[PDB]
Amino acid sequence: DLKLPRQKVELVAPPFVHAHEQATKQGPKIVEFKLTIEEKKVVIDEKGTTFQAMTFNGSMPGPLMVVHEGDYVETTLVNPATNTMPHNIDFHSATGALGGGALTLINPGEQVVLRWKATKTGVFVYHCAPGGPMIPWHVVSGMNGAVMVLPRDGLNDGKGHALKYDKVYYVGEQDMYVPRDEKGNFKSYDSPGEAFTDTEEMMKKLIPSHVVFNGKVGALTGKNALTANVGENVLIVHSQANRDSRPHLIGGHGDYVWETGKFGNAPEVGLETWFIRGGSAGAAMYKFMQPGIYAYVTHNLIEAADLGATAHFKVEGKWNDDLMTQVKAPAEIP
Amino acid sequence: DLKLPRQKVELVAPPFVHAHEQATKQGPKIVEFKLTIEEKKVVIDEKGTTFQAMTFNGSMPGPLMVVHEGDYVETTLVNPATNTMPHNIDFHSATGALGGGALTLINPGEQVVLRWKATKTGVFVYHCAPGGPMIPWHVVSGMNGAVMVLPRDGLNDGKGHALKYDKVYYVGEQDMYVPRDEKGNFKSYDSPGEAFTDTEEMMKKLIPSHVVFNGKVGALTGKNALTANVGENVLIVHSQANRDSRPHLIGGHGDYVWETGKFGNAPEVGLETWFIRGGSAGAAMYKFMQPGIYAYVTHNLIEAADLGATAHFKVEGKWNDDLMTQVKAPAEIP
Amino acid sequence: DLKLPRQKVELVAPPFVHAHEQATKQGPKIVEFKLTIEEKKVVIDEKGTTFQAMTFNGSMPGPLMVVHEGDYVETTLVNPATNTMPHNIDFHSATGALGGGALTLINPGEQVVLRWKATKTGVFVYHCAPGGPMIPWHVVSGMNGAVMVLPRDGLNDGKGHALKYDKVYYVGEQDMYVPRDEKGNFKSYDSPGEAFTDTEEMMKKLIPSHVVFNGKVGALTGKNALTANVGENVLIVHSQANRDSRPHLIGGHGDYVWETGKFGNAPEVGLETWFIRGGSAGAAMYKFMQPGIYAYVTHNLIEAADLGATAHFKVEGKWNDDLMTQVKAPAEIP
Ligand SMILES: OC[C@H]1O[C@@](CO)(O[C@H]2O[C@H](CO)[C@@H](O)[C@H](O)[C@H]2O)[C@@H](O)[C@@H]1O
Ligand SMILES: OC[C@H]1O[C@@](CO)(O[C@H]2O[C@H](CO)[C@@H](O)[C@H](O)[C@H]2O)[C@@H](O)[C@@H]1O
Ligand SMILES: OC[C@H]1O[C@@](CO)(O[C@H]2O[C@H](CO)[C@@H](O)[C@H](O)[C@H]2O)[C@@H](O)[C@@H]1O
Ligand SMILES: [Cu+2]
Ligand SMILES: [Cu+2]
Ligand SMILES: [Cu+2]
Ligand SMILES: [Cu+2]
Ligand SMILES: [Cu+2]
Ligand SMILES: [Cu+2]
Repeated sequence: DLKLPRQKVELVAPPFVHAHEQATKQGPKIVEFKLTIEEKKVVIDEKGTTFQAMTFNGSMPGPLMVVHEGDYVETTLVNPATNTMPHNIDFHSATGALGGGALTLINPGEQVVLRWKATKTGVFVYHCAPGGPMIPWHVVSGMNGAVMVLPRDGLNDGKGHALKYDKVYYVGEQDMYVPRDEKGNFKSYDSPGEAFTDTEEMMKKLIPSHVVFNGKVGALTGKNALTANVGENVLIVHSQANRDSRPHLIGGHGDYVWETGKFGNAPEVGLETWFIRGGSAGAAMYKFMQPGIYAYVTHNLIEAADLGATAHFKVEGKWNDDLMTQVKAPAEIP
Repeated sequence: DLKLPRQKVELVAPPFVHAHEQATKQGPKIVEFKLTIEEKKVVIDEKGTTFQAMTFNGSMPGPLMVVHEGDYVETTLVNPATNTMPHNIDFHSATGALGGGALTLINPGEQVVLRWKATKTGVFVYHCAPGGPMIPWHVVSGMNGAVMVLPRDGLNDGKGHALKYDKVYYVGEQDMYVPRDEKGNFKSYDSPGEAFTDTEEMMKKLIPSHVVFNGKVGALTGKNALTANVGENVLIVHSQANRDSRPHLIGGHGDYVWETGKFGNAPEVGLETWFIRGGSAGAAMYKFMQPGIYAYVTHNLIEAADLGATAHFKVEGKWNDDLMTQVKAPAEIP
Repeated sequence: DLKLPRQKVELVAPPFVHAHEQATKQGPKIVEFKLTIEEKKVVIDEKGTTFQAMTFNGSMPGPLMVVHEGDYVETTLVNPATNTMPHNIDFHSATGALGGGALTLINPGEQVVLRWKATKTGVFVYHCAPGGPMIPWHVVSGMNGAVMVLPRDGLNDGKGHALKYDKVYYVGEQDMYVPRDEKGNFKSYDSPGEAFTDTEEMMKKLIPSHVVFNGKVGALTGKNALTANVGENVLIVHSQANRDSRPHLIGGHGDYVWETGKFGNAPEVGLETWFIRGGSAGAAMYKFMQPGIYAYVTHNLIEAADLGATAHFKVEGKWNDDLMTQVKAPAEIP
C-alpha cells in the first residue's frame, strides 16, 4: 500500500533530457514513465546503409530518465502488436529480478508495469534482455538507454562544493554489426528475424562495422550539433551497453568526471580522456572557456573518424588569447 | 635464518576458497602451499569442443591462495614427469626475479621451492611465464590463478568502518583460442605441442573463440551455481590474466569495489559494472537484498551469452516489494 | 602583450626526457619548443618489416615536453618541403581550437607558431589531426607524443607528502597496421600515400599487426634497456594515442600510479597492472627493491610477447633474500 504522490514525466528524444530539478526540496514520489518498443529499419550512414533496429520509444539510445534518490520509478513498457518479438527491460539501477527483466517479458500486443526504488545514485544503463542469445542481439540492435538518479541535494565535488550544470546532454554510443555480401557491400534485410543468422555470426567475431552516437553517422553534427556558450557548465552523460568507449572532448577537458558513473564516489578532475566500461554509463562536466567547434569522440580515432563515433559542439562567445593564440600564422620556412 | 612459525594450507578448487581468517591476531608466519602442474585435454563447451589445457592443480583457474600482509609465502611447485613441457610461476604479489619466474623454471620430473614476502595487500594474479612466445601460450592454456593478501585488521571502507564478508568466491575468467578447420568446426589435437602452431596463429589475431568462468561454458550454473541468502555479504574475486573483463551482477550492484584489486586504496561504492584490467585481479562485495536468480557476467554481452562468460547465483530469502514490484502483470494493451 | 621571461628547451629523443626541475621557485615563463615533422620508411621488427612512418622530430613517439602549471608553451611546428602531406598538432593539455589543431595546419614548406597556457596538471597526449579520415591514419603512422605539466611544488601522494623521482622515462606505445599480401607476407610501400588504401582497410578491422614501444620491436631491450639501481624512484610515463594499454612491471609494482594521468587526483597505491585509456597518458612511480632484469609490458601477453610490446630494465644492487628467495633449487621429485 504505497501512497506517495505521483508525477508523470514526458520523455524527450536524445540527446536532450526531460526537464528536472537538480537539488530538490520534494520528498520521494512515484515517478511515472512509459516506453513503447518499436522495431524498424533505419539508415545508419551517409552511404545509405540500412539496419534492422529495435528501440525504446523509437530512438537509439532510448530516452534518459531522471529521478532522485529514494523515488519510486514506475515504468509502463508497451510492446505493440506491430512488433514481431518478445521484449523486456532490465534497469542496472534496480535491485532484484535481473534488474526487472524477469518481471517484464511481454509479447507483441502486451504491456507491463514495473516499479522499483531508486536506492543508488548515478547514471545507469537500461536495456532489453529477453534470455539467452537474444540478450546481446537485442542490445546491439539498439534496445538500450540510461537512467540518472540524482542525490536530493544535487551533485557535489567531494570537497563540500556544489556542482550545478546549466545543461545536460545524453550521448548513447551504439556498436552495430552489419554483415557484408561477397561483393564487399553491406547487406539489407526485410526483418530483424532474417538479419539474425548473419548478424550473430558477425557479432561473435567481436568487431563492429559501425560505432555511432545517437543512432547514425553524423547524428550530432551540422544542424544537430550540441551547443553551449563560453561560461556554461555542461554535463555529458555517456552510455555504452555492450562495449568499452573512451570519450574525449577535443579542445576541452573533463573538469569533473565520474567515469564509473556513480555519484557516491567523488569525481576525478582535469581529465583529457575517460573510460566508459561496456555495460555502464558515465558522466563528465565541463565549463567552456573558448568559442568555436569542438568534437566529442571516442578516442579510438579509427572508430571516431571511420566507423561513425564523432559529435560536434558549436560554442559561442569571446576568444581568450591568454589561453591560446596563433603567435605566427603559417608562413614559408626561413 | 628465517625462524617464524609454519602453517600448511590445504588448497581447494575454485570457485571455493580455503578457510582463512579476515582480521587476525596472529603475527607473520611462513604459509606453505603446493601446486602440481597438470597438462590435460578437457571439454570446454556443451557441444563437446576439446581444448589442450595446462593448469595449476588440475583446475582453471588455479586455486586462490589467501595470506595476510607480512606473511612469507612458501610455494612448492611440482612438474610431474607425465607433463611434456617446462613450466614456472610468476606472482604479481611478489618482488624480484620476474615475480619468481626466474627462480622457478622446472622440467618434467622436477620441483622447486620459492619463498616471497607478502608486502602489498590486495588480490593479485599468478601465472606461468616460461619465456618468449611461450608466456602467452601457457597463460591462455589455463596456467593462471590468484592470491589474496589481506590486511591483518581485515578489509575496511576507507572511512574507518570494517567490511566483513560472510563468504568469498573466486571467479577466474579465461580467454581461449581454439582454431577451426576448413569446414568451420573446432579442431582437436593430441597434444599441447601439436595445438601450438594453429593456436598461436589464432592468438595473434586477438579474438578468442571462447571466454569462460572456471574452465568451461556453464561451469558455475545449475548444480554448481554460486549461492547466498538475503542479508549475506559476499566477496567476489575476479581475475583475468591476459584480457580485460567487465564484471556485472545482473539484479545487483558492487556495494564496495576495488576494481584495481588493491586494498591500500579505498573501494568505490555503488557500481553497476566494474573493470578488470588484463593481467590483474579485482574484488567486489555485495550484500544481497533480494532472493532469486542472479547472473554474474562480463558485460560484453556477446561474450557473456555467446562465448561462455555467465555464472549464476541462487539466492534464498524473502522478496522485498518495497525495492521492486510487478505493479501490473503482462496484459493486453487497452 | 605577454612579456614574461623566455626559456628554450632542447628536446631529447625518447625514452629519455629533457632536463627539468620538479618543484621550482620560478614563476610562469614562456617555454619555447620546436618540432620538425619527418615522414620516413622505417624498420619495425627483427625480420626486417618496413613501415611508412610519420613522426614529430624523427622519433616514435614524439619527444616528451615538460613544463609547469601556469607556463605558456610556445611551439614552432615545421613541415619541411621534403614531406608530402599537410600536418598539424593537437595538444590534449591545451584549451580551444581543437587543442591547437585548427590553428596549426601547415603544408610542406611552411611553419607555424602556437602558444597555449598550461592550466591543467598531468601528462597529456599530443598528436597530429589534419581532418577527417586522415586523423587516425597520421596518428597510427607515429605522429603522437606527450607533454607533462608539473605542479610548481612537484608531485605529492595526496596525503601531504612529496613524491620526488630520481629519473623519468617516457614509453610511447604505438599500434601499427601493416597489411599482408596473398602469400601472407607483410607489404612494403614506396610512399605513405601508396600505403594509405591498404592501410585504411586494415585499420577499420581494428586489429594491429604490431604493438611496439619506442617505434620498433626490441627498441628498449639489450643495449637500450632502461636502467635503475636498487633504491631509485623511477617515474614511467606511458602514452597510447589510439588504443588501450595495460602496463605491468614484471617483478615490481606501481607504488604510486596516476592511471588517468592527471596530478589533480591523488595517485593509487600498490598496483600490479594499470590501464592507459586510448587517447591518454598515465604515469607510475616505483622504487626498485631488487636487482636483476625486469620486463615492462602491456599485460595482454600476446601483444607483449608476439606483437612487440616488451621493454627491459636492468637494475643494479644487492639481492634482498628477505623479500624473495629460492628455498630449494630445481631437484628431482622425491
Ligand atoms: O560462379 C559460381 C561459383 O561462385 C561461387 C563463389 O566463388 O559461388 C557463387 O555462385 C553460387 C552458385 O551460383 C552461389 O550459390 C553463391 O552464393 C555464390 O557465392 C562458388 O561457390 C561457385 O562455384
Ligand atoms: O579438392 C581439392 C582442392 O581443395 C582445396 C581447398 O579448396 O584443398 C583441400 O584439398 C587439398 C588436397 O586434397 C588438401 O590438401 C587441403 O587441406 C584441402 O583444403 C584446394 O587447395 C584444392 O585444390
Ligand atoms: O593464377 C590466377 C588466379 O589467381 C588469382 C588468385 O587466386 O589471382 C592472382 O593472379 C591474378 C592474375 O595474375 C592477379 O591479378 C591477382 O593479383 C592474384 O591474386 C585469381 O584471381 C586468378 O584466377
Ligand atoms: Cu528486445
Ligand atoms: Cu546489463
Ligand atoms: Cu606453463
Ligand atoms: Cu603477469
Ligand atoms: Cu600528420
Ligand atoms: Cu586526441
